[PDB]
Amino acid sequence: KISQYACQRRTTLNNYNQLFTDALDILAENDELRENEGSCLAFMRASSVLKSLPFPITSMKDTEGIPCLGDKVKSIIEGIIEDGESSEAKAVLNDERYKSFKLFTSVFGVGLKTAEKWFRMGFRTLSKIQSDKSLRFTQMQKAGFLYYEDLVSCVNRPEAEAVSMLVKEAVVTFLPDALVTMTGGFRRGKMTGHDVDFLITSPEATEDEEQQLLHKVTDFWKQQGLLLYCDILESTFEKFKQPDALDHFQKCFLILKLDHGRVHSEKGKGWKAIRVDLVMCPYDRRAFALLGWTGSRQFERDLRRYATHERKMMLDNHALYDRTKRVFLEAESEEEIFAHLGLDYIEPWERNA
Ligand SMILES: Nc1ccn([C@H]2C[C@H](O)[C@@H](COP(=O)(O)OP(=O)(O)OP(=O)(O)O)O2)c(=O)n1
Ligand SMILES: [Zn+2]
Ligand SMILES: [Zn+2]
Ligand SMILES: [Zn+2]
Ligand SMILES: [Zn+2]
Repeated sequence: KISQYACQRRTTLNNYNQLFTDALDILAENDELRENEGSCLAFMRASSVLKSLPFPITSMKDTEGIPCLGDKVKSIIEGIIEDGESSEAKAVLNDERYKSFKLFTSVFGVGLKTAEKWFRMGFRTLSKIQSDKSLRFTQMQKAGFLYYEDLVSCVNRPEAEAVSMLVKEAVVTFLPDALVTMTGGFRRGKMTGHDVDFLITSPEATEDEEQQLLHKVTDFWKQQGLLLYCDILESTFEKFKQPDALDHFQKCFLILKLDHGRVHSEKGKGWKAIRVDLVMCPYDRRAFALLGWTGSRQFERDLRRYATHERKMMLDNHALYDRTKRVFLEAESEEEIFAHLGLDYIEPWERNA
């Protein structure tokens, strides 16, 4: 019996149902853009469960016993079985609002509000937005437009590893005992990503040393002429608060200049702009941060839902709290968090939910 929770399923990059999941992912994305959170969630859960299957769906009988497959989702599956296409997903791909929202939000610094504003002003292309003399852009959007082609090109593993070298080199200059771990999609085994994420922690650094590292590292890169964009969010983390966007570790959203000579791959300007996110956490919370920043987004949503609805526990990126025992549960590894929750350990490459 397949569980309704992604944290109780093994989801590897071996997807046998991409014909169904690509359609469900488009319908979920459109519902996100149309601010229909409920319908978005239903399509995301259905797409997630199909991604976990060890076989391709070839008839409606194959869907019997599979959870998170409502009547609307089953109608979409039935239509794809019929002629290999989703008429619903095809209509979304051709919708002018969907196309504009995908195109505008593909710019670093442009969210739902700005995309909607530009669409209602009558804009349909990035060329017409960029050349407009009345529009005002944020510093994030300026960088988003200036390095657009590099940021819309996917980051591959040789590039991610070249970025890892730069991060490690900079960090150990100021904190030589620091541990730097690549998180996100690349930690789950992905060949490509939109950015490169890292978790930084130090077993001996003080509260102030921990605070100053991201400032020292980014100033070093600014001096080297490698810092193309930088936004540092100070920590809002509270050591003794109970475990959605307001509480967080110190982090920074960057754009780094990656020289081609640093990339060791089999293969213009001689450099590429790369989106990099750095997260600094206290040493004792490193397992919770690692689990949260490894993802996938759906795996994280189901982990938190399972903890709350099944084990009356409260989980987030900073801690695990037991509401029955009225105590915070400690962990030195992800394995210990899974054991506290009563879950079999799911490897990072099996969290592609
Ligand atoms: N406020 C935030 C930001 C990020 N994350 C985590 C969970 C995600 O898996 C990942 C989200 O940022 P990304 O979209 O870069 O993660 P990926 O590396 O998985 O995305 P992609 O492969 O699409 O580049 O890190 C989080 O928990 N909370
Ligand atoms: Zn990423
Ligand atoms: Zn990121
Ligand atoms: Zn928290
Ligand atoms: Zn080489």
